[PDB]
Amino acid sequence: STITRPIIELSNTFDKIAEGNLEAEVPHQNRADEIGILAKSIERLRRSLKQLADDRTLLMAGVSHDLRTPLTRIRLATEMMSEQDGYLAESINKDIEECNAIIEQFIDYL
Amino acid sequence: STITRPIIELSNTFDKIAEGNLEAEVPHQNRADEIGILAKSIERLRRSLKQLADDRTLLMAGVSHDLRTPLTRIRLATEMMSEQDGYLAESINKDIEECNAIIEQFID
Repeated sequence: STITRPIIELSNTFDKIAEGNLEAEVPHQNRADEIGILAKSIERLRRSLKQLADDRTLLMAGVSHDLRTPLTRIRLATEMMSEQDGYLAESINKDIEECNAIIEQFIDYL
Repeated sequence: STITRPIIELSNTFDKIAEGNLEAEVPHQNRADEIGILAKSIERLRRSLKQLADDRTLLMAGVSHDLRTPLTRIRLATEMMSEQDGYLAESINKDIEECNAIIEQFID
């Protein structure tokens, strides 16, 4: 059948996938020639990359809350400290705030 | 046709990359036709995947580094807590350990 046009369409599509559009539609998947073989392989790569990305992102979504929990616990603990140790309690609170800043300004974006 | 083999071979290349094999050599880069363009793009992706992996490694390392400083200040601070606040120092130390655990499981 036709060769150069489907090859170009698959190349353009692949460019879209490679640069991060993992939702790009792969054409020519049903072809009974080598163009079809290529298209199926490209679709498999697309699905592979999408799987990687989704797994990683799901994992990432848990990190902020998972750090925030023990940090919050530290705060609760300082709130129980002896009134003689207001200084230490406050110092620790400032460190906690630094950690939270790292979570909000950076980790939340991962 | 004469380009059937190069196309099938590139399909094999795509399949190797999809399987996580980023070390396999991409063939047919040394041509100036459409096949060559595709092959070059595939190679660029392979290299990019490797680079991005490394970049992520260093990224997470940096995150761990940034947290370790204030976390360490807190850990050292607990040593100055009073005897009657010992249960609190222990609780906070355990919290810090939990943070660290989350971080390292994140690293891994």
